Amino acid sequence: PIVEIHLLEGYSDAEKERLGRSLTAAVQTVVPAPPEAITVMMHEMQAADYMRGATRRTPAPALPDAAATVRDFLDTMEARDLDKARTFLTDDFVMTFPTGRRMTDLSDLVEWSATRYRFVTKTYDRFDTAATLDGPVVYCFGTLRGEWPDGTPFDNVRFIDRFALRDGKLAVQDVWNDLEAMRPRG
Amino acid sequence: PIVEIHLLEGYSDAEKERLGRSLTAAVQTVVPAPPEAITVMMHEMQAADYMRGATRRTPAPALPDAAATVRDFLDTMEARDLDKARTFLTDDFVMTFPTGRRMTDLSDLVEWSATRYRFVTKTYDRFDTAATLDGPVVYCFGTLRGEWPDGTPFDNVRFIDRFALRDGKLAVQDVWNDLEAMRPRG
Amino acid sequence: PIVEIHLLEGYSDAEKERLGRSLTAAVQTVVPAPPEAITVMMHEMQAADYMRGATRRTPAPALPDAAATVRDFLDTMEARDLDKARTFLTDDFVMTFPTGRRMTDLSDLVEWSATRYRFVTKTYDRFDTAATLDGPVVYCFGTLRGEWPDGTPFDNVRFIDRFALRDGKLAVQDVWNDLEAMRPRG
Amino acid sequence: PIVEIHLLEGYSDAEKERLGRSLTAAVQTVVPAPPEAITVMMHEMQAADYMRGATRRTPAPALPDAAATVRDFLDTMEARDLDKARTFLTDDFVMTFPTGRRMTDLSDLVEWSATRYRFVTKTYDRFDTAATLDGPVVYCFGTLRGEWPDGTPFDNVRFIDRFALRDGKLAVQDVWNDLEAMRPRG
Amino acid sequence: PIVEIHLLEGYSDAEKERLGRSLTAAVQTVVPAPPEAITVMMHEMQAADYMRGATRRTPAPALPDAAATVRDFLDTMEARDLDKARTFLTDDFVMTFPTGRRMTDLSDLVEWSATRYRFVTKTYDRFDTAATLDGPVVYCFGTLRGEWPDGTPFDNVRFIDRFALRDGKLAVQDVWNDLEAMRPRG
Amino acid sequence: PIVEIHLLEGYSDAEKERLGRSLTAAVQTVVPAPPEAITVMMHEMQAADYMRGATRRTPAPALPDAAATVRDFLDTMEARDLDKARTFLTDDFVMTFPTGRRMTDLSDLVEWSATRYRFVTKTYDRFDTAATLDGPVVYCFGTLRGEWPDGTPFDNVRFIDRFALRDGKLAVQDVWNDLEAMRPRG
Repeated sequence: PIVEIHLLEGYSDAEKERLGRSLTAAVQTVVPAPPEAITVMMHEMQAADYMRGATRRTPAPALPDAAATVRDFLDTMEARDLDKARTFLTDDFVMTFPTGRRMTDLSDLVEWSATRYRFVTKTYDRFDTAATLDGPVVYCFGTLRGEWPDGTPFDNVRFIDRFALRDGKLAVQDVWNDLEAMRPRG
Repeated sequence: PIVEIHLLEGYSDAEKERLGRSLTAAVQTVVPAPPEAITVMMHEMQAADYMRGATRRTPAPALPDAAATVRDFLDTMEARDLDKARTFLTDDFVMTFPTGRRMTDLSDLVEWSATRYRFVTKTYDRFDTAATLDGPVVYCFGTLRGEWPDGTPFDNVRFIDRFALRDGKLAVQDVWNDLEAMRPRG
Repeated sequence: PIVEIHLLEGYSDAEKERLGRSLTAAVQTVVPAPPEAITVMMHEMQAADYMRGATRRTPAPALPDAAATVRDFLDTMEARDLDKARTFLTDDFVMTFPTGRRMTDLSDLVEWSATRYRFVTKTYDRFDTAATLDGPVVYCFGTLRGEWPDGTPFDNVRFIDRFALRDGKLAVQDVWNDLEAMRPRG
Repeated sequence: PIVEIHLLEGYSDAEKERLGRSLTAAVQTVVPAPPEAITVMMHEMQAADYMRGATRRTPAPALPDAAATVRDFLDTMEARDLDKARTFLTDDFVMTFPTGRRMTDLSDLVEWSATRYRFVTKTYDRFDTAATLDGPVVYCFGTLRGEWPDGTPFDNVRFIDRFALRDGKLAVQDVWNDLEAMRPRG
Repeated sequence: PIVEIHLLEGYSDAEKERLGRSLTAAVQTVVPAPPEAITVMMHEMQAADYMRGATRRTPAPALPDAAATVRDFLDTMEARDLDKARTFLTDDFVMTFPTGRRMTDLSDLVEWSATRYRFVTKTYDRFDTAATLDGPVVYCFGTLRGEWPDGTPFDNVRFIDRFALRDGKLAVQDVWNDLEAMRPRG
Repeated sequence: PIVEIHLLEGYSDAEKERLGRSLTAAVQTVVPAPPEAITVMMHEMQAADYMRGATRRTPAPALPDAAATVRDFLDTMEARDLDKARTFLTDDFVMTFPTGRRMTDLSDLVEWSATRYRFVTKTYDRFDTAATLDGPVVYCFGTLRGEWPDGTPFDNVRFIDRFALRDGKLAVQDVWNDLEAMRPRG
């Protein structure tokens, strides 16, 4: 198939590359063509050349790459810089962790997790973005290395995180992992 | 923005609705417009009206809704009908469950899980589809109700599954959940 | 220039001819091309092939030719069939006649005009439609034949009417003419 | 609906705004959509990118806003600057005034109207442009203030003018008003 | 590259295949892409959906495949059916043969060639069509088998013909060949 | 008809003029419209605005005008500059001349033709280009002036050449002419 999209000028070459990959993948959820067979053409318009409601329109500035926002937030959390982490978040951000623990304060999380392990470090196997009609949703998964509270090291403990965004800011985090499954029981 | 897509005749009204929603969401990963502002127009062509390589082309039949394939497979598994379940799968299907247990045989899974709970039943909170350039990827999550092996009932145990597909068939399953986190320890 | 327009199926061949003439004339208010040089192409879409807001849309049924509505109302008024005339009108229809007389009741008009002439009959020289962003506006003009109240005949008395419409119904009438200019003064 | 128009480069942002409003209104004479629902996209082409008859074409320079030409001519006439007024006119310009008086010379008009009032000054309620296939046609109307020949002042006397243009110049004027209707009769 | 063409309904699937191959080859005279990379999409319009000069237009019926017309004429000439051959021709058809002999009458040709060989039979190596802006031009070439006037057989004598057409009928024929080069000289 | 073509930026105004004439003529092999009725519009895209296979693509640099390449080679051959002539040619270039003589070496040709005439000079009546799906093919024809080996002059001897190209270089030459037909026989 061939996809054309009409948009106002002002998007970067990198924003366009994202949009083009995104449209190409959307086609592949219905049409089992290889990416190589799918064309995306973008038609950029000056403000004077576009009109809706008999008025000119001003383009909404692009959203940031949601997957990179998510990675940057989780990197900031591993560096323990909470002041910076809170800048990625909506005022009503909610996280849910294993056991169903629901928290709204990043410091509540740190208290809670101290009892569960000394530290943990994420290795990422993959980021997937799920385009929805309420904006993008980010899934990332891979493995954890760390130490149980007695200093015993572990590695390779599967994890997965899900983030919902709102106007580029993180609004909901959900977390699932294999920690309780691999924890030693004496 | 306005999206046009050119495709050969032969897709159903329902396949088109999927493709149109999918393209609309793709736009929203970069352009923070509301769905209401985004138009998708589909231009359908008879075979005589399309030519690539100076030849007519024959359309690849649509892929099934991946999320519905996934739901149907997991429903079949809850009914214990393995013969039917295997028809959803590629010959090299691989599942990975908590602890990192890797299995290729649906009967291996049933043996293994019998030791972990009497039964479990999924309530779905959400299906998300992640369009990628290797085809769609399905994420679903919600909660489990069941009984521990001693007959003790539990409900509301968070879970998440991830499926990768290949030409409409399920090729990779990954599973993460809160069972070991909620299991009673005596 | 070349004009394309994308619309949902359901318009008649005659509604399309109106729309095509209308778009062709719009171009000529800025570009001094002859009609012969201007192309209009209409792209008709089945409901399954169009999507805004990730939903299908249902086309608003065409407006009637405003100039013909206006002619039909004025013909009905010349036949004195007020019951039928009132069906062309909005509930708040207002007419303004020479001297600035403002009336909302068709019977008020008949009372008033009886003192001004025995009868009058319109010959139309032209109908012009003014496309605006509040819908079409109709101008028609030509001459009147009739009799002054003493039975003296006149012909060829210039007149002009202006109508504003609202959802196909007549909402405002304004009238200007040469009657008082040609009336005999003894 | 969605309207695309293909045109050669060289039109101003203001000429485009006129053309876009004009096309938007044309749609509304048939399709009862609100302006807000109607999109106009203009595709501008360099000369090297357009070909008709296997040759490049040179764009006809835009027509001036006909309504503004008309206003400027009538303002010049109120200032009594006939030398400048004649520059707006075709060589065969014809005016028709109440009683059907037909004149081709602006000085003939001034002679004639001196007997009818001392002076008159237009207040404009509205300009409407009627796109036709012989070019734009301008209608304007509102009220007159002035003095009858005995110095008696009047205000609020309804008037309407109609202009036909030809290649940007005024070619036909028609006038209708309430003066004879409001003139005092002693 | 991607080529779209807009045309009125009424062309056959075979006329479209010709037009699509023809447009694909035109691209390849400038852009060194393989045919496989070049897409042609044809947009067919009902009469009600197309307008030029504010009127509907009626499509000119397709031209026949010029190469097949040429082959059919030359086959008819080999069968000696002149009555049928003349139906392929314009009233002013002109042929030019080796030595520059110019003839307008098919019977003149037969007289002339009788002195040159007993008979000759064409084997075609290729037909090429040259799209020009005065319509298509056909070139065909291959070899001749026959007998010199003394009954001596020859084969494999190179030839080439060129035809210019006019509204589907043959208007000019030019011929060049190796006969005089291979004729035996005693 | 109306033709649009979508291409990457980087073609000259002259390459576009060729492509536009070429597409216009292609239409005329099926649709008997005059060139004046046929529109070609070229849509040029920046690399950031085009994507196939979810990657940006780099345009293949234009082919040179094949007819001009052919003329330049034949002009170089008339000047006897073989070193320069060989630069127009593929490594496997093959020429076939009257009698079917097949040669791969430009010096072989010069030896052979010395026995046939003192010299010859081409006057061109026409170049035609035949767009095919293996690239352009060039036909040129007109007349020869020269001298037979005894110094006797001739003029006006019809000739025709055909060239097949490959990636802009000449790959096959075929030649047919009236020399043996006009040679004097004593």
